[PDB]
Amino acid sequence: PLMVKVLDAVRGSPAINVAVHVFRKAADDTWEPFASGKTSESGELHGLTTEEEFVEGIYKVEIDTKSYWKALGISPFHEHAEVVFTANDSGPRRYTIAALLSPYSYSTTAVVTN
Amino acid sequence: PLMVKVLDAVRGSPAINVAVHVFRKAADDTWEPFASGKTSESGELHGLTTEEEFVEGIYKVEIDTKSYWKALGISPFHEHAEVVFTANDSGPRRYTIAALLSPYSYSTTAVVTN
Amino acid sequence: PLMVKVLDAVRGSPAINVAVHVFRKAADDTWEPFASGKTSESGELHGLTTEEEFVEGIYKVEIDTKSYWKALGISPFHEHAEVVFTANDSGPRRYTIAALLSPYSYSTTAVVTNP
Amino acid sequence: PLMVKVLDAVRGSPAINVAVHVFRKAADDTWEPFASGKTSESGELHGLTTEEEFVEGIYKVEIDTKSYWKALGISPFHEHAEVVFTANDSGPRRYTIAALLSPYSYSTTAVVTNP
Ligand SMILES: Oc1c(Br)cc(-c2nc3ccccc3o2)cc1Br
Ligand SMILES: Oc1c(Br)cc(-c2nc3ccccc3o2)cc1Br
Repeated sequence: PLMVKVLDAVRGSPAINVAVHVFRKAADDTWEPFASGKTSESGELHGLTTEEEFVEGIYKVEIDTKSYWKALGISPFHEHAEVVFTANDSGPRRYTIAALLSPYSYSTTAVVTN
Repeated sequence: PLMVKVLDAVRGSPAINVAVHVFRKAADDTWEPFASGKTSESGELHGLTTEEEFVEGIYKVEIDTKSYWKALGISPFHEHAEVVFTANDSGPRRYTIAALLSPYSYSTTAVVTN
Repeated sequence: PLMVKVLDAVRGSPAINVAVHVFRKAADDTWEPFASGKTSESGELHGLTTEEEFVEGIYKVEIDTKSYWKALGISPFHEHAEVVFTANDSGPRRYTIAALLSPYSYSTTAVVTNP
Repeated sequence: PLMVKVLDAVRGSPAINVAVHVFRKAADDTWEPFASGKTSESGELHGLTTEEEFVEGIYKVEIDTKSYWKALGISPFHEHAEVVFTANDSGPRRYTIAALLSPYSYSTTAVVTNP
């Protein structure tokens, strides 16, 4: 139900081997680790969770953009990119969180489908 | 070698049934029709061309954003969105032109892979 | 030395009355409140800090996009937009944090100048 | 009534000395030159037109992004960024066309105000 895709606006390519961490907001308002992985050669990270585990709640997707740029020898602005959203069962069932990265900028969108 | 994908930033969805026209620049600098189609339910338009036909050159991808917004009952800013680029054989072989649409804004990127 | 500008990609307008909260990472790795305000009729928020107060550190600029969209009677995707960055680590700079908002998307950029 | 602002997402800076050409669609459906200029050290291009001259029409703002990137010694994807829109069809408005540039991507937005 959740896929993350990361793209590079400098090289015009998928952003490969980017660390991504997903958190769920707990009842005490702390962020609890939920899922993580590294983007593939296509810039995508599949298999983070299952329908059963991905209950309604507030989730945070943290993308380690700083390490990505540093590996390329480029000095970046942001410590990371954070995407925070509510999963809602009323809405469609599959969520794609996409991020387009530049050293001093990023764009993110959600594609939510049934 | 060429795919076009269009996304909607207002609804968080693929932009479905969007007309897309591709042109190649001719030797007299006019734009000659090359390929066209309508995005699918996934927001993607596949099958525009073949490796044989897609020779080095300057290409224009025109996306009929105004009709898309009007069909949704939303007043848009742009007449259309234009993406103009050189296809170069030195670079990687497959080109994805992606566009993220809002009524008064759009973002575009190229994902170019081998 | 810190300005925040917010635009609305649906209306083609400044995003007015957007709440913005800035935090600085403390010695104990917690986010300490640093400054806050609301965007003006131009979509800009000036006067958050001074060059004396805006020392080296890791800062988080949280833009309350959800509250913005709800109030235009609209249900958006994100809770907020957060921008996290190290500032002033090579001496004082001036920072503009710009954000362009849609209900299911935002884009952010920084303009960093040396006075 | 027409301003163009261009930012650089690689450098985190205004995009300076970017050439901008504006066209208006003529009665015969050709693009007629309307105005042109270069962005300043702030990334802004003011003074393109007057409210008298900037009548109703379909306008194209062409931003010469390729020439910008080449000159920073860099090979970019797009030939230019073009923004095409109807203007002043409900009377005079003020238009800001903003563009945020990367070598393989750009984003553009409009801010339209009623004076
Ligand atoms: O499967 C995808 C998805 Br999901 C998002 C994008 C995408 N996300 C974007 C954000 C700003 C500009 C262009 C963008 O393209 C591209 C491809 Br290909
Ligand atoms: O005075 C401006 C204007 Br107009 C637009 C922008 C701007 N345009 C943007 C497009 C995408 C992401 C961030 C953006 O910021 C910034 C400033 Br500062």
